[PDB]
Amino acid sequence: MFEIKKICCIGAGYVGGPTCSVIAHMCPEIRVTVVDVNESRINAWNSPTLPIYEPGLKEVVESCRGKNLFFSTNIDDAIKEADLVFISVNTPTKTYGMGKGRAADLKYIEACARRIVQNSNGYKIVTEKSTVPVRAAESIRRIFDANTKPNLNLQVLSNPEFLAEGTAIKDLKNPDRVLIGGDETPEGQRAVQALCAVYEHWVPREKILTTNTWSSELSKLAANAFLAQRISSINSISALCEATGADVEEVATAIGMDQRIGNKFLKASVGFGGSCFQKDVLNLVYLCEALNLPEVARYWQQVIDMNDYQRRRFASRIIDSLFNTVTDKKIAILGFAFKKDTGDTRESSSIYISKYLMDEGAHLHIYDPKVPREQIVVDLSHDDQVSRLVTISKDPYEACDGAHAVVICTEWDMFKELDYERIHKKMLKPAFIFDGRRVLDGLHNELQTIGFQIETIGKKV
Amino acid sequence: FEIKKICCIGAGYVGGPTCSVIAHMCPEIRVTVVDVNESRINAWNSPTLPIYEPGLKEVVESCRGKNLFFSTNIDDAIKEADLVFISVNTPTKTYGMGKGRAADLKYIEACARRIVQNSNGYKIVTEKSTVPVRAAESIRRIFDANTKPNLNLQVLSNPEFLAEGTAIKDLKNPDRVLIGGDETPEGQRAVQALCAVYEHWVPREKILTTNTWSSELSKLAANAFLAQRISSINSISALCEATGADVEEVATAIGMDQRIGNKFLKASVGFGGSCFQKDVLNLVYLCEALNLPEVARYWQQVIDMNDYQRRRFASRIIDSLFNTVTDKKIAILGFAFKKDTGDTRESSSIYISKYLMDEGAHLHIYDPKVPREQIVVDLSHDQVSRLVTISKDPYEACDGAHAVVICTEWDMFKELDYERIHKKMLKPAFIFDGRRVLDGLHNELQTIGFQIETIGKKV
Amino acid sequence: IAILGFAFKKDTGDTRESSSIYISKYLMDEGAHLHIYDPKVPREQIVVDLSHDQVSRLVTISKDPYEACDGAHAVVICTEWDMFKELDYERIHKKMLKPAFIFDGRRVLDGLHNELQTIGFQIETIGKKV
Ligand SMILES: [Cl-]
Ligand SMILES: [Cl-]
Ligand SMILES: [Cl-]
Repeated sequence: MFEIKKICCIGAGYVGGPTCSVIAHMCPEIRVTVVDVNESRINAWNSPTLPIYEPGLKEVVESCRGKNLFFSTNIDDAIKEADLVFISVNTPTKTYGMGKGRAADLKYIEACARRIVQNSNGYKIVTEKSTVPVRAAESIRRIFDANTKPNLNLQVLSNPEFLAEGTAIKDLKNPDRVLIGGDETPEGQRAVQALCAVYEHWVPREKILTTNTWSSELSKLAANAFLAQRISSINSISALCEATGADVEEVATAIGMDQRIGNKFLKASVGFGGSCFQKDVLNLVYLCEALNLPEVARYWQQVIDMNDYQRRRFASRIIDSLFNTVTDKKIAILGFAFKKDTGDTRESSSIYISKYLMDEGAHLHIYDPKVPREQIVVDLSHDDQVSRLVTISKDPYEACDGAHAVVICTEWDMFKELDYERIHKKMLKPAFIFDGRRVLDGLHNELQTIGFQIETIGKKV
Repeated sequence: FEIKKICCIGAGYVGGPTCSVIAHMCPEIRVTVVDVNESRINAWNSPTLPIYEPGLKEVVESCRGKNLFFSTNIDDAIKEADLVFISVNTPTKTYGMGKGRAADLKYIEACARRIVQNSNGYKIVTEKSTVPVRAAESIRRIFDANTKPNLNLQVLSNPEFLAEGTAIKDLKNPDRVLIGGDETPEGQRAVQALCAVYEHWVPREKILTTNTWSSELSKLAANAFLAQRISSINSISALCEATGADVEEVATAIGMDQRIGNKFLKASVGFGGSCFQKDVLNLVYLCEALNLPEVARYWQQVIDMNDYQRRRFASRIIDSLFNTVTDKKIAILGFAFKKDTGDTRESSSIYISKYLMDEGAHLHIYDPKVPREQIVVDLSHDQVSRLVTISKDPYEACDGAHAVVICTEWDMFKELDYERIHKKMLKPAFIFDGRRVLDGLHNELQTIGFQIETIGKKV
Repeated sequence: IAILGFAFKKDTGDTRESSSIYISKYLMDEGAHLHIYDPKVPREQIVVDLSHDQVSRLVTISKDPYEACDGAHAVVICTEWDMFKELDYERIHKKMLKPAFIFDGRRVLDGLHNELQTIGFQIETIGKKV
């Protein structure tokens, strides 16, 4: 029945922006308007240089920007005209109050819901695109009901993202699945098929999944938690490997060849990072506590504790190997991003490893090929201590000059290609390499005969 | 170096089927399966085999007499062998340090001492059974301590991965073959020797070589990762019942993520079997012994969540029946730990029943495949006599019952005449679906008059 | 398993709160076949100190030390008897199962370690790294 002709997206983040640009690119007949209260982002989207970098995004936008793709600060008007309204604002973790540091703050979502109902009349479909806590759509439905008007029929849907930061465009153009949640009612089912129809322009019907609203909200959280659990599980095994003589990469491979388990996300590390994994797992844990499910809450909490353990354990090995004193010792930190090929440092294991070593009074020389200098200084403050202990190196070799140890915290490919023959000559002895990402796997016998003592995650010393 | 004669110690469901298959794909190799129990051997030489596996009878009959032999003459079979499979089961300790969690290596130790006594020259000794880590070190130590001139015993790890029920198919086309050996010149030779045997019918891409400790550890972790998947989706199921979400919907959405996959994501009253809990508990103990308490309590969560899932399910029944079940008739449908088997080992039905028995319920149990006497055994320590009745058919069990409890996903339960059952059930009549087998039938059952509750669905 | 010495200290028949009792009892909880020898302690006293059935299956009482080490996996010394130091350990080793262990709980074989090792024993004792 109802066809969606005009689409409004509230929020030009790395979620709402690319998703709608892709929609506009594969649905030339639909007018998609991306809006945001931040005047900074909108003008950037209208620039030859976009505010976020994704491969193939630059092409997608420019193909449509002006025809059926628009970026504006005019939020009110884009809502009035829209058949479908995407809510795509971030839900930051609460920094105070009931649920501090775990629970999601719904303030931006609540504001958007109140902003929508005020600026809209008639029939409109309201779909939450951002990662939200469960029963959030109940909150949106309740605001609409409390603020009803004659001839106002607002439908609330859930359609969460599943795009990996780095392969956004590919993930959107060829998704594993599209998830849509809606009320188990006639009105809701029509609204679902309206959105369902939009994605059918370029997504096969086999790969479009429809659930109720709560199943959809919960699926996004659980999916990220399952992923995080996989990493923490192989990481726990890594510690058991160091104690037995077993090897975690060998074990991971053997496990991953079981089709029922698969071989993705089984690479042990110093610990997972990113703006989603810990945040969503912690949000899940809080949710369970609030719903009197303490057994479930502490089940998933183990994913976080294990990741904290992995990091602390790694730092302690360094300190122990350096005779439990690191005071005034030069230490090279190679790699600061939470994963390779990005400048994002959010929840990076590099931050914590560094901070542990700073609490020992180490002289850290940090190098990262992509991460901006000012970001590192910010991520290590609350100040004075950063001034005393942290030096930021322009090149890897400048950082390993007179160092006691080389610590690799990000799996950058370039670190593998270093002249370790050169590095060793100007390191203090005994010289240590701690590989927290298994990037120097296969080079061990080389490095040892050069004179390095080399230790890594999931391999007995 | 080529392997010509193979001796396997232990004719269990591990060594038996594995060696019969090897003989079928390696006509040049003389495979001799031995066991100290004369009972087992004659069964293997009989038209009726001691264990049932699809296509096993065929594979065996192809080789039995030509290059496949079952004998009680262990000493001679060891003497002749280039490769010796140790394939005896390693039972959980029932007392002492590590009771109820740690593996007992007594049968493995006996085999190791028996080998070295009856062997000379070069031999490869391979552990086939699920063993605790560093077990091969124990075997190596017996060999080293009991050495002879010109004795070169090589120790390998080659664990099984066959699901009891489709063994032969799993063997003919395995996901991977795992071989662990010492990282030494002599050790690598023994590995490539065994590697060569499997190359007769297994592509080299699906043969993985690791050191001995990685191999032992991989078998435990693999089962644990699997068990964790079930416990994770089960934990989600409890969160679904509290939110209005539905666990079958969520499982589907998760499973479509290629990085996660959609296998082992079906919520249940709890997993069972002779491998999952045993291996996870063995893993946890290992971590404790090695001063890894963080890892130990991480994996323990898989067991606690499974225990929680069962207890949670039982409590819902009791609450729904007004927290009194004394002298109430309750039908228990399905006793096996999974559908299409008579195996009751660690079956969730056992615990659910036991919880309900501790409430003084009158349980009428039905299972289409599971033998009557097995149920009586699995429910003892007197209590069984007073409370447990075993029904020949489902309707005999639901005649005058307050509730119908489904604990095994048997396909036949989906097709029952619930109209008939309801008329002779006491009211209010309850159905507790612990396996999601009645998914899609809910609106039907409700209009009949049933209150129906299931795993991972708000009431 | 051979248990050498049952008294709480050497040169007495007193077994009251003897460490031999607990060591033996721990090993009994593992289902071991204990062969216990003590030159002075009366037979009936050992049986009493190891009761509350369990004793019958697992406890054998040797008249001489060598009856206890004949086919044993390990020798455990729980009392600092002077005589244990003077044993023919070359003989003991020949009829022990391998690997053969000596656990010295009283440091009585201090100075004999290199001898016992070259004979073929694995020897462990209180307060010395293995
Ligand atoms: Cl400081
Ligand atoms: Cl024999
Ligand atoms: Cl006992």
